[PDB]
Amino acid sequence: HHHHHMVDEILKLKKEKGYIILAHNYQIPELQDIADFVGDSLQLARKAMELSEKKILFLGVDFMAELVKILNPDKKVIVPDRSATCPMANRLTPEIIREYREKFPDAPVVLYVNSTSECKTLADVICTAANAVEVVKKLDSSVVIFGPDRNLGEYVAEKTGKKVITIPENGHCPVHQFNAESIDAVRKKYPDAKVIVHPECPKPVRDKADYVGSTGQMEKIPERDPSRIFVIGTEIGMIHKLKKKFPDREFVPLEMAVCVNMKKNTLENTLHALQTESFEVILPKEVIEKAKKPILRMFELMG
Ligand code: SF4
Ligand SMILES: [Cl-]
Ligand SMILES: [Cl-]
Repeated sequence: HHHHHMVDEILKLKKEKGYIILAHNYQIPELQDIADFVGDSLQLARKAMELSEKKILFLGVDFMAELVKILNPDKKVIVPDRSATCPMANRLTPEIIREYREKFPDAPVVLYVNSTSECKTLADVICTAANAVEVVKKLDSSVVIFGPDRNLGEYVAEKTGKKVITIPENGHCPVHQFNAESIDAVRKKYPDAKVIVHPECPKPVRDKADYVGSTGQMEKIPERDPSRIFVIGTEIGMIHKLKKKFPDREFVPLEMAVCVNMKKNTLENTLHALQTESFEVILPKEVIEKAKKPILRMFELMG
């Protein structure tokens, strides 16, 4: 097959040129399979910090590769599609952050890791879907500014009991807007299945689910839940990751959900990336120094 030629050439070039391939959980299965590591954005960035290699091929979207770069400034990070981006992250702007800082100067700015690097330079702390509840609990203030996802922010408020001011207006991920009627229909079909949905899902979806977790948390649930069948309310790429990790279980998509920007990465342009060793992720040194502060603040709170 043309794919078998591509995979062979990819593995050949990545060994010859000293590249470690890091793929996000939402990449196509063919790219997850040729990666050295598959995980969420913070997992991949922290994994890179342990590598002796100085070259990384990242398969995801731009804020994730930049996150790798921020925590690994001396490594060459390349991406195969430089336009792979996150529309939810791009809806939050420096102007909106400063507008709300001025309206509420006592409320720390908590920025979901899903954010532009420029916005990260303006945050008081960064958080992931997994650690957002704990990060906000540990902050002194009972009021926080949170962005750029309103559903994760409102979930944090439910769990912490703190006041969470979300920016921008209607900040959301289109991939996770499942219908709660899909949970009703799937519990009829699989009455003993466990339903796991992302915290980015709307509240009626989260409230009808057995678990609410990020992708990193979804793949630890079968370690403590013996259920044969799990229904997954996140992007379709996680089904492949889950089935590969727990082949003795069945994983059913709540609905078919595809992030188009995640699907911009293919075998073809991944091969092109290794052939040309482009496109390198470059940030201004000042952006790296500034964005590190809210990231280090998150490590300190979590540890
Ligand atoms: S799945 Fe949603 S949050 Fe993730 S990159 Fe795509 S649009 Fe952004
Ligand atoms: Cl982990
Ligand atoms: Cl480095």
